Amino acid sequence: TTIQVIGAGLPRTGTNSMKKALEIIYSKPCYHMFEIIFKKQSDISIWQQLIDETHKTTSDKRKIYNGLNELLNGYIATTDLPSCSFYKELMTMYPNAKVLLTIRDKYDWLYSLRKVVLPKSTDPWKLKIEEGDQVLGIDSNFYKMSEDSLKFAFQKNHINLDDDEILLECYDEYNRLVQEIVPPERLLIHHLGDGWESLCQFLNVDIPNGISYPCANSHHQMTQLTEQLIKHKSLDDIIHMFPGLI
Ligand SMILES: Nc1ncnc2c1ncn2[C@@H]1O[C@H](COP(=O)(O)O)[C@@H](OP(=O)(O)O)[C@H]1O
Repeated sequence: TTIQVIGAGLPRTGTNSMKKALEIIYSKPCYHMFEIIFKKQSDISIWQQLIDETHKTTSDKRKIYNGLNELLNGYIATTDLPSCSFYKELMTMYPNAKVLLTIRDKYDWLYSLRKVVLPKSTDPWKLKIEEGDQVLGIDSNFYKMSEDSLKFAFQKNHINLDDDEILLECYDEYNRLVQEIVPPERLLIHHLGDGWESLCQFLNVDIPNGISYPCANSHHQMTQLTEQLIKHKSLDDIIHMFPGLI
């Protein structure tokens, strides 16, 4: 099994739903941030090494190609951070892989990002996220890798992550750049709510009969999850409250 589909869309653009969508179409695993968090946290350090490699004056691109290949082995596809930030490299490694850009209203995206992935440094909620994630064994290593992958995406060394205006403009710039770099035939722009049709057409498959297009990982669902991890201090004790999430 090798990479058939590259997810270039940013966090909070429906990437988990897209992961579950492709897992239905291909009947093979798709990589995602949640793969790291819930199954393979050992991958965090690997991604960090690759991200840090990009910041060198002369980056070892074969080091990155090889590391990407080891991480994504046995996966048919990948979405969300940190793999989205490497969509250029992935396209090179897998010249036949198609590219998906999941996208949405820029204002709804920033709000989602703030609530789940990248709170302002002075937001009390940020402390709650960290507290809840500690139950999962997630700490500063994940947050740094996560933030670093996002800055690599936005191609910024020094950037003020607490400035909403910068984030909003980076978002537009990132999405524009994807469309510019990826040949049209090799790219599908999938807006939230688009469902099965364009995706299945683009991958030359039938629409999966009797199965609804996944709708997972809402920020309301994420807030509840953080709150329940704090309250019960155990994932397994509470997982039955979050079907279809992992
Ligand atoms: N089928 C669908 N239709 C509409 N929105 C969807 C969707 N699937 C996922 N989403 C939204 O996409 C976001 C999750 O993105 P990701 O999986 O990359 O983290 C969430 O946004 P909100 O936080 O606004 O609820 C989630 O609600």
